[PDB]
Amino acid sequence: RTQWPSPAKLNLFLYITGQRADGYHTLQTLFQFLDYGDTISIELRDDGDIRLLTPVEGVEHEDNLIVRAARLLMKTAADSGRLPTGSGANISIDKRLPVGGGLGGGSSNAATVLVALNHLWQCGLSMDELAEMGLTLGADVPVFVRGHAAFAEGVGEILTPVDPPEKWYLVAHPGVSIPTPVIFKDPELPRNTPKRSIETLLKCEFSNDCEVIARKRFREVDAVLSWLLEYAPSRLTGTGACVFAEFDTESEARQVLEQAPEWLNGFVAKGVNLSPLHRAML
Ligand SMILES: C[C@](O)(CO)[C@H](O)COP(=O)(O)OP(=O)(O)OC[C@H]1O[C@@H](n2ccc(N)nc2=O)[C@H](O)[C@@H]1O
Ligand SMILES: Nc1ncnc2c1ncn2[C@@H]1O[C@H](COP(=O)(O)OP(=O)(O)O)[C@@H](O)[C@H]1O
Ligand SMILES: [Mg+2]
Repeated sequence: RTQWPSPAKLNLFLYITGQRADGYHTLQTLFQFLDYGDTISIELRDDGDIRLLTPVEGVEHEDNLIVRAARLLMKTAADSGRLPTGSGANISIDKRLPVGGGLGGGSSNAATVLVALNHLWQCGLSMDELAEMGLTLGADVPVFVRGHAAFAEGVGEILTPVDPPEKWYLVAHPGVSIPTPVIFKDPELPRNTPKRSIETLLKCEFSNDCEVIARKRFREVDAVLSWLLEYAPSRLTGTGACVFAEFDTESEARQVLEQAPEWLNGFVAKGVNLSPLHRAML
């Protein structure tokens, strides 16, 4: 049996620059990982099956991104003779990231399964191939597949590795579930933010174009943001509902957490420019 990290990510900033006709939004964002997330364990099968043994709450087996990732890799490899006969796996996950919470846990789960099973089945697919397969599963899957903090354009797949400061974060989950489509279809969502350079973006104040909508429509996001902004710079990540505050040291971040009311649903973790997954792969 093998164990594989599946880390969370933050959008240190997130700007919506436009929208293409397929419905998706063009953006400029800065991904960083957290040294914190799910653990996925794999045991190879020889009967060619794929079984997710640990269900994820509210997700059907065949709807689970873990299974979809594994089956997508199995089909691609077999279509091109890269799948040893009988390849399969029993997969289990210890999920720490709230489902749909905003940290991209499902996105990260798919990436880890692609990278791990590519290694275990000895499919030999390249990073570009894996990341290309990941993109069909989710716009956030490629960053996790490629394993480094990155400036992202396109829908999230045009990735330029960068090395942001690995600050400490208090990550809080408001008590509400924000479906990603709700934010992205909101008429008031900024979709005209001017496309700028990484040097302009690295100097300008970091913000999240989705925040004004999240905080306005979901009072529990506004409550959590208001509490944290009294202590440190705080922003929405992804489309929410998750919110994080930035700190320079573990002690400060943990002191604010010790004070935080339970409805923050908070934890503290350090940013990591190298994905714990790719770190464990070395
Ligand atoms: C907002 C971010 O979290 C920033 O990292 C990502 O761009 C979202 O990507 P994601 O979590 O993988 O969500 P997906 O499963 O890929 O897409 C869900 C839906 O969100 C909307 N969506 C997502 C990404 C994007 N660049 N433009 C969009 O309009 C689409 O309606 C899509 O049907
Ligand atoms: N392994 C998984 N973990 C979490 N969610 C999953 C998984 N597989 C499928 N999903 C589904 O996809 C969504 C999870 O999105 P996720 O990336 O966790 O959201 P966010 O990016 O807001 O954190 C939910 O609709 C859930 O039903
Ligand atoms: Mg997502």
